[PDB]
Amino acid sequence: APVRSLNCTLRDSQQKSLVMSGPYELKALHLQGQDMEQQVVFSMSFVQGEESNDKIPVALGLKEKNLYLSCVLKDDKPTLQLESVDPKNYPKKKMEKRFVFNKIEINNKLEFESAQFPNWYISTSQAENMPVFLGGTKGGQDITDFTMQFVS
Ligand SMILES: Cn1ccc(C(=O)NC[C@@H]2CCCO2)n1
Repeated sequence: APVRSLNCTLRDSQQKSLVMSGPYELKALHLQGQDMEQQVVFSMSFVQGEESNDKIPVALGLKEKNLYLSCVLKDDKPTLQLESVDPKNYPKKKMEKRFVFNKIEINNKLEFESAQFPNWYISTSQAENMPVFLGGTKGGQDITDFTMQFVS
């Protein structure tokens, strides 16, 4: 039938929120109070792909926008971008692989592994107001763990 989706926000494990600074830019910063209205709301779709008890394939679109997180090669490294799509055709159950993330439950948080690029994860920096990016380890100094808030 039709792909199922949920509206949500994400916070990294240092409790930074995500905000849209540009058509193709997401940043992470500490936020509280009225300024939380600035956070990005995602539509998380539950898409086709390999699934296990703790690992579920999803796509992450911006709520009511034809923009999705996707993973592509840039300068011979997996990179994260926002990509526009035809709004008549998305979301769909069979999302192209570059749009798919394995949502992994680990230690009461979530990680988002690229389905296209194994062991590359949606990441944030510890510094304030830096771009979200794809980080090719869950060990060192990038933040790869998140919590989800489910939104009306
Ligand atoms: C205009 N600008 C400067 C830096 C960036 C950037 O890194 N964009 C990518 C991130 C990953 C997902 C969307 O934003 N864009």
